[PDB]
Amino acid sequence: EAPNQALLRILKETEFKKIKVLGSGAFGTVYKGLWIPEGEKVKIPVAIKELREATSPKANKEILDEAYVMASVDNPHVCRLLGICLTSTVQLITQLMPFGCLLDYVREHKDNIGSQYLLNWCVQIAKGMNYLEDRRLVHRDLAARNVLVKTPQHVKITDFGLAKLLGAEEKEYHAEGGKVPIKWMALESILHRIYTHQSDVWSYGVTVWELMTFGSKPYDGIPASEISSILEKGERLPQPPICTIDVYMIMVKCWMIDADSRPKFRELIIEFSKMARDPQRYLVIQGDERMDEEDMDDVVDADEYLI
Ligand SMILES: */C=C\C(=O)N[C@H]1C=C(C)c2c(-c3cnc4ccccc4c3)c3c(N)ncnc3n2C1
Repeated sequence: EAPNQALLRILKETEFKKIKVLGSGAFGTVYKGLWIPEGEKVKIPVAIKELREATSPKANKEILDEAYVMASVDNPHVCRLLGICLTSTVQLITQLMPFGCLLDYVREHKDNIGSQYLLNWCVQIAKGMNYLEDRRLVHRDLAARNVLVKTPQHVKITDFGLAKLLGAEEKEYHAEGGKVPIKWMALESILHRIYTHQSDVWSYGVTVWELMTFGSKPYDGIPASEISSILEKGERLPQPPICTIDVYMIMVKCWMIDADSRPKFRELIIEFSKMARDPQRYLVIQGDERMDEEDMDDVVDADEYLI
């Protein structure tokens, strides 16, 4: 394989100002704040993320593994690691995405989201995933909760805690035990713990279903242990109301038993771009046609602060 020359930036604690808490949950604890690289008259809004646990050595081992992957990606639809802060438990720093995750976004703004925005997000998520496929990255946890919203018109993929790099001739990742989002992974992943770029496509299919249902829960009700038996009977997630058969067929295609028969990310880009050019022909939404701080002089988004 090729040598990974990504730069792992280490950030002084004195460089972070106005750290205010952003959220807490299974993702740990996330903070909003400002990163002021010393000297540079720039104030970059950031998000800081640690662990809702203890300075357990194993926690830092997995933190620094997500750091390794996120430090190695550079794409307009993938979140990049700005750096890490070497406190007791390692903190991961990234660009602040002010509108939060796409999952909570579609849930809160159901009555104001048009087909244009929906289809555009589908293009953008597939562009980031296609980039990850170029970098030989199996995300292994694609889901609406793991897509951040910079602006309503610009979303990016995040959360690399399960991501794995495949070898130059390695085609699959065989895993071991551990909590996995079963309602998002392909059948072969649940049965044989096999992960590929085509299993990520299955996860993409569920993620798209999440957007078209405006944030519904996949297999709402069914416990996790029945999913494998349900998918083996041939059952899949239902057609969302706003979804034409054209769109729902793309979802179904992501859920083929044959992983190689599922669409490739580069194709999902093409198909959704076509649909995004006439969005009302493919999504039917009622009313579609009709759908901080005093430190700002030197604020610069992370996308405009380059090495
Ligand atoms: C979708 C549901 C949800 O509750 N999202 C919140 C939690 C997260 C993790 C988050 C981040 C975020 C994601 N990934 C990172 C990787 C390394 C370092 C830091 C992060 C932070 C986030 C960001 N970056 N901006 C805005 N809101 C964010 N949330 C909310």
